[PDB]
Amino acid sequence: YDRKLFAKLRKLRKSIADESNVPPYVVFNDATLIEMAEQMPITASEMLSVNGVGMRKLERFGKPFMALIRAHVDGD
Amino acid sequence: NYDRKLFAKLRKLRKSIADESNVPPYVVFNDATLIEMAEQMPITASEMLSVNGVGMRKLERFGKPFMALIRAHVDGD
Amino acid sequence: YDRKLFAKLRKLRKSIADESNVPPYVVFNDATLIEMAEQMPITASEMLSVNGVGMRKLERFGKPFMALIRAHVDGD
Repeated sequence: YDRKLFAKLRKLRKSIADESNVPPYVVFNDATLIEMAEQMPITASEMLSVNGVGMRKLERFGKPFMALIRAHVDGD
Repeated sequence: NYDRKLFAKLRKLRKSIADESNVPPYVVFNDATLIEMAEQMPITASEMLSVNGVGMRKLERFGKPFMALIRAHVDGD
Repeated sequence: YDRKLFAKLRKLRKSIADESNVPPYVVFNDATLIEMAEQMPITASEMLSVNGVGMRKLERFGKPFMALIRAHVDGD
């Protein structure tokens, strides 16, 4: 598990939710973020196996989240 | 006694999943089940099935996210 | 998308946001930066084609981002 990545995921979700003017959970719930911080999905397929992530959420939110995880793992 | 911090997390997760699916919160898990989860902190399929109000159907449908939340809590993650 | 450009775009965004005392997303959101990294817009018209880039933001933040992208694509 990566705690630093989890904090980064929470911050991204907050940014998207604030800009979109929706409660953070409407973007993703905490369990989805935890799995992301565990599985560290970097591809579309990897993202779609994370619970809470359907094709709808993948199109709207997928790129920023994948990019964040990729950058964290690559050490940027 | 149950972990009140975990119960409140489970409550928020349930609200999120229930709102998503457009069902009453109890249709996911009722309050008594959540409290039992906050008491027993189930982390595997077997442990979840030991909890009142959790059968194989609910485990299939809702199990993963709740287990992920409990596992992260018990590890302080 | 170009990952090294995306990194550079994030750094410029952070610098503008820090100076302005705003969260980075308020300058441009993550998805907008990713599209810039994808399409590498150099002209004003190309920049305006990017989601989340209106004329107001262009006047305010446009020139530094255009200069950055151009210097990246050319090897400056």
